[PDB]
Amino acid sequence: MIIPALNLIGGTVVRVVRLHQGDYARLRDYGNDPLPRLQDYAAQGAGVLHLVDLTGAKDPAKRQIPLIKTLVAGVNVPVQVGGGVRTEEDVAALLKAGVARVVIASTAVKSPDVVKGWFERFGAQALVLALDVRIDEHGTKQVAVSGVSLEQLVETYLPVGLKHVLCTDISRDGTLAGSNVSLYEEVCARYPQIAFQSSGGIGDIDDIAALRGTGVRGVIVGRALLEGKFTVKEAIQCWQN
Ligand SMILES: NC(=O)c1ncn([C@@H]2O[C@H](COP(=O)(O)O)[C@@H](O)[C@H]2O)c1N/C=N\CC(=O)[C@H](O)[C@H](O)COP(=O)(O)O
Ligand code: NA
Repeated sequence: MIIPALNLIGGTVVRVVRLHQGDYARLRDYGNDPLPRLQDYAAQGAGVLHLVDLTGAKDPAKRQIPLIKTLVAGVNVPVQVGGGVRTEEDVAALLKAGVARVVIASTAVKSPDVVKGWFERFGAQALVLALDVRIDEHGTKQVAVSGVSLEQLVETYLPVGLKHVLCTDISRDGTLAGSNVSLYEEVCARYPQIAFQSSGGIGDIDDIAALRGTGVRGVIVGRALLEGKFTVKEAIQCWQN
């Protein structure tokens, strides 16, 4: 499936650029209109929607639960949400607000003992392991936010039933240069029991086509949709052919 993505800061749909320390900088504001954007995405056939709560990421005390509740209610397609999910209570709050899947990167690589417990409480279908991948000079898929590889972390969670992984090539985020096809070809084949979502870099319709047959189950598209490189409708018809 095609998975359209929005970044949210205090109710605003934003463009950000990832910085060194896991930090980032706000580039563009697209508007204060997340719900109509999501409804248009759904109307065009998007089967899943992706939201990153950057406000909650900075400060979990400020998680945008009331907004998320409204956004989930206002469409009839499942929404997955990430952003500074740190505790079992955070996961529960998001599911209670009507989120279909909770997306977790930082806490999952930092505190595997804790997050394993979440798998056992909520079940594997409720949780998406998000991997912020940096390929180093040696070819290692680094995912720390000492080092941790993609493979090491996937293996960490397979025993508690890991099924969904969002694999972001963070150097590709917002570049419009294409997603990392070879990376997805490799990891999808290595873990055929896992449903990988690709993320970062989609630039034009050819880039969607290029991920067909890689094994990727979901293609996250952010910037290209926001800046009208193509519509959700045509992304879907490319992806489904
Ligand atoms: N500074 C950041 O931007 C950022 N930091 C963490 N995440 C993710 O937040 C989640 C939870 O992280 P954590 O549990 O808080 O550590 C993890 O997945 C982290 O990887 C980010 N992603 C934000 N938007 C991503 C987005 O809108 C589309 O994916 C992107 O525009 C698609 O690429 P494209 O435009 O099409 O090139
Ligand atoms: Na689709």
